[PDB]
Amino acid sequence: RLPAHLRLQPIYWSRDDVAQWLKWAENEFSLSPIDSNTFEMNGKALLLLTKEDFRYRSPHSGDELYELLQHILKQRE
Repeated sequence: RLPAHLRLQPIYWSRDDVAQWLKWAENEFSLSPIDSNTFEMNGKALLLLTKEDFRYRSPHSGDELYELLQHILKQRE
């Protein structure tokens, strides 16, 4: 249900796309707010992080954000 620029496969997201994803997720999932620059990297890099890495970058929402990314990956072939 993403901002239109994010409807691509995540491996194609820019660093700014990742930031917009965080902003969208915080509102969509009622998350504790994080710096939208928390993951200073593009989508290809984001896909190399493990769930533990996500929790380290965001203790309050990293587990959710990781599973959200997984859920998004179920969308496109």
